Amino acid sequence: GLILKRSSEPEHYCMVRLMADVLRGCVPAFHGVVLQLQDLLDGFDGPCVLDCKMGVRTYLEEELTKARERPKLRKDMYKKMLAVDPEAPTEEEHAPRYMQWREGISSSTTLGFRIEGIKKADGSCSTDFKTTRSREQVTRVFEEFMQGDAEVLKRYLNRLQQIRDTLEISDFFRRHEVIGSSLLFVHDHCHRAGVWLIDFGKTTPLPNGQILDHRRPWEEGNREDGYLLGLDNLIGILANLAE
Ligand SMILES: Nc1ncnc2c1ncn2[C@@H]1O[C@H](COP(=O)(O)OP(=O)(O)O)[C@@H](O)[C@H]1O
Repeated sequence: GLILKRSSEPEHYCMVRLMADVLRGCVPAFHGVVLQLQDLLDGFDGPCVLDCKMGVRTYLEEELTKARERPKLRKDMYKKMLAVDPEAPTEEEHAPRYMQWREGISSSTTLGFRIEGIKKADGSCSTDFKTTRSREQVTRVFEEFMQGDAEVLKRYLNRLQQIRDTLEISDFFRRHEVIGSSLLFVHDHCHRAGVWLIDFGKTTPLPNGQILDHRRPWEEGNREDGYLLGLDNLIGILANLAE
C-alpha cells in the first residue's frame, strides 16, 4: 500500500530531511526515488478524510517578488474573483493577489489554517469551503465530519497536541518557510483515527543559520508563515467541540 507524488525538488529534498528529523512520525513514510510515499488511507475501512491547508499566508514570499516583475494573469482565477463577488480591480476587470483574496474570504488570515476539502465513507467528496471563515463555521464542518464520534475527536486532539510538541523542537521545521502543506485528518467507522503533515511542494530553507518563529505576523522579509498560529487555533476549535 503506497502512492507516487510527481517528484518536484523542494519536496524530494523536504522528504530526504524529514525522514531524518524528529518529525518523521508526523509525515508519510518516504520510500526513496524508485516519489514513493506511504498511503495514509491503507489502514482504514471506509476512510473519512479532511484536508486542512495550514498557514497565515499561502504563497512563497519569493513568488511575490518574482511576481513584482513578470505577470502570472491566468483568466480562470479572475473568473474565480468575480463569480464570487465584485471585489476585482477595473484593471483586472479589463485585462498571489488571488491567493491573498482567497485567504481573507477563507479562514487562512484570521486563524492560520483553512479547510480545503473532505471525503466521506461514501458521501463522495466536497471542496466547497471557500467562504468557511469563522470559528463557528469551522467547528460546524468538523462537527459534521465526525458525526458525533467522541473517540475519534479524542484521538485527533491527542495527535494534534503531540504534533504541536514535535513541531516546536524540530530543527528542520525551524529552518524553513513551509507554505502550502496540509494537516490531513483520517478516520473510519471503527473509531480509528490519524493526522499527518503532507505537501512539501512549497517549504524552503531560510538564510545562513536563520530561524523562523512560525507564530508572529508576516512582513516583506519575515518569511514568517504563521503555521503554529494556525495549529494553536485548530486545536482550540477541536477542544471546544469536545463539549
Ligand atoms: N501519502 C498520502 N496518502 C494518502 N493520500 C494522500 C497522500 N498524500 C496526498 N494524499 C491526497 O492527495 C491530496 C493532495 O496531496 P498534496 O500533497 O496536497 O498535493 P498537491 O500539492 O498537488 O496539492 C490530499 O489532500 C490527499 O487527499
